[PDB]
Amino acid sequence: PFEIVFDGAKEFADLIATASNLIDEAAFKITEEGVSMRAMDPSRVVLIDLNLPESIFSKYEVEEPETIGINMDHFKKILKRGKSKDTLILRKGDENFLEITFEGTAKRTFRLPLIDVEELELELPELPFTAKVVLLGEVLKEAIKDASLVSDSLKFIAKEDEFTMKAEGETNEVEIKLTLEDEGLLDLEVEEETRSAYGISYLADMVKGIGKADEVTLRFGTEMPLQMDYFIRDEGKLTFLLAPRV
Amino acid sequence: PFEIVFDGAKEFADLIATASNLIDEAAFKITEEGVSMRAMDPSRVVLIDLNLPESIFSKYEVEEPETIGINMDHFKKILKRGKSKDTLILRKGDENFLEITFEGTAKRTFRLPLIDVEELELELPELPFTAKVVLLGEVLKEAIKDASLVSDSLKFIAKEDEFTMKAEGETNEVEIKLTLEDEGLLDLEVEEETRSAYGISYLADMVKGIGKADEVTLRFGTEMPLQMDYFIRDEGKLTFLLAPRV
Amino acid sequence: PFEIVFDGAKEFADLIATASNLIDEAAFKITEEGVSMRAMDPSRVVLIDLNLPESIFSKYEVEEPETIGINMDHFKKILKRGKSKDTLILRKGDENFLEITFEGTAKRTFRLPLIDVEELELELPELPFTAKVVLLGEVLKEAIKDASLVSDSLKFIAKEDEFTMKAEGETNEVEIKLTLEDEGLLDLEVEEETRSAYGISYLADMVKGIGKADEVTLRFGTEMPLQMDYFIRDEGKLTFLLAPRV
Repeated sequence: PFEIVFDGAKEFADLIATASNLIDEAAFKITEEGVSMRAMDPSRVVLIDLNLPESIFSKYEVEEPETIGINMDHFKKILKRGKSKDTLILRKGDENFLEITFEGTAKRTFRLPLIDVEELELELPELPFTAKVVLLGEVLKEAIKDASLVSDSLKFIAKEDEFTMKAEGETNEVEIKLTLEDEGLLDLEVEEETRSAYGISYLADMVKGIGKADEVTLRFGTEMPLQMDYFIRDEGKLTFLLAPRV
Repeated sequence: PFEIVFDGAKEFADLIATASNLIDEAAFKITEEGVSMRAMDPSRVVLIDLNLPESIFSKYEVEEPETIGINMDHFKKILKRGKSKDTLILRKGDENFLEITFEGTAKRTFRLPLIDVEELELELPELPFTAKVVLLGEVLKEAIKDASLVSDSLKFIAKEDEFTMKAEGETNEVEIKLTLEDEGLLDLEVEEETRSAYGISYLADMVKGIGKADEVTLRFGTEMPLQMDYFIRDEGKLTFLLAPRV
Repeated sequence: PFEIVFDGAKEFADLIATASNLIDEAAFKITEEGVSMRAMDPSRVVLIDLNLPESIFSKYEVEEPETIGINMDHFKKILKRGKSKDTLILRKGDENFLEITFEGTAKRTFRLPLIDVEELELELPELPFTAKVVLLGEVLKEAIKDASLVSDSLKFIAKEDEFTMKAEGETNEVEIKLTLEDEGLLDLEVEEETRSAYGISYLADMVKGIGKADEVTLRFGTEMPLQMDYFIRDEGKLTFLLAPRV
């Protein structure tokens, strides 16, 4: 048993909705320090790490650390019914379902049966990112979108004072450039000229759920994975780790 | 002949659009006291009563009480072309069509042939409602919508200080609760604990055309019909009478 | 080579998008006085004339007058990615593609291969328009739309103090009337009572890309073509010449 409460059900729906983009099924670790979740897409190309500490919850009462299995699509169809000014209550009895409550103009309660989830325990090799990039969400989603007009894959090129996302076609070619003079670029650190490429289908599902002025941080290296971070209520962290196109 | 005028064509389109949800064909009684319409859905599960008195019309000139037949879909495709600041003019000559005019930035006139409509004359048995409920439209449409995630039918349960719309599934279950402490509940009177169930497909079409902050009144009894009211310009009344699931 | 710049990429996308409605392929004449384009729909029923003078461009640098061929759909899929506050740069090297750049939160560059376009040189017979009409875009698009409920074709009837767009059916009939008392009518000059008819499918594609409060001027004559003008930044001119239904 636990009772966990989040003010603004529509925001929380958005996290879940984002993770649901690549995840079908996930195991949620619920501790007193917080809630965490680690899953992979079906193709095992994307890793997802979600970390929701106590501090972003209005009431966090975990008596008996616990892991629960959740079908991510049925969870997101339910959360999508919560409205922006609703209070969300995730609560668990001695049974095997998640109580999901929206409290706003009314008390609306759903019961979502908890499932049995394959808890693969695997993690990380070398993480020698030689590049760090912070940009506005709308650049990144624009970039994924423009490149999709042209190609399968998008190449990330980080140099000097330049970050470049480039895609090329059989006649067309697109290229998005960000220098520190640009409004869309919040930060750029480059230990070494770095080139790498990623599947646009994957990138696209990663950034669907990303907001207007959201700040996203990318870390990557030459022909190695792409790490994409963005923060939730300043203390939540959603991380994607994307395999490169080789 | 008659000339009837309504300021705000888009509002009137909305009534008609709502009634059109369950009605294909209808007969409109046009008198000097007002306009009224009584029809049933094809399955004869829902009764619709619409009452539009003189007082909600800017000009109401009925010389020769008259009943006219209208195809409800062709009427609603036409009314859907009227814009919010348009003045609506429903006018009839000695011919067999309805003149529908929108007057705004321009005079736009449609002619809708009047049809021959089966005027079944039937009405009401016992109406021993042991429960009355007034709630915000957005609760009701949220409620119909959440339950549709789970089930065929939605059970209405009115007790003490509680109103409850509940649906259950084969694994999932949803429940919407309203007490007078709640913002969404405007009024609750319960002569006796009352339980009854309704088809969600029917409920859904009943509340599609219902507005944000609209106030809806429900009256029902145990295993008997559901009456749903809401008002139009404070003096119009649209009523649904819904057969229970038995 | 040339460099041409337009502040507000989304506006320019809208011109192009409008012309693209009837045009698949077009040749763009680029001179020092401005940019112009003349094309016809596949059915050779509509003529399109587009004129974009230097004065509507923030930077206009044409060294070597030049004509370029453009696939209109690939150009409009690209321009549709420019956002409202973007600066648009159309630039050309000694190669055979158009550089399309959006400069805003970032530098986004597309390369659109220039094509080979059938440059038919044909133009105009008698232009004895006996009627001139200026109206709000929302009337015209409403009018095309209401008539589509009823018929293949829309008849334009200009008299005294009256302009009338009328369509009739096999039971239904629609009629839109504009007199100088009306808000939607900005101007009306009638040398002679004028009647003519046009295909609604064509009209509809002509006015899709037309704005809320846009002012459109129609000139036509009895059973002769319809000329439709509207202006861009007060000095751009997009013209349609539509064959009548005979």
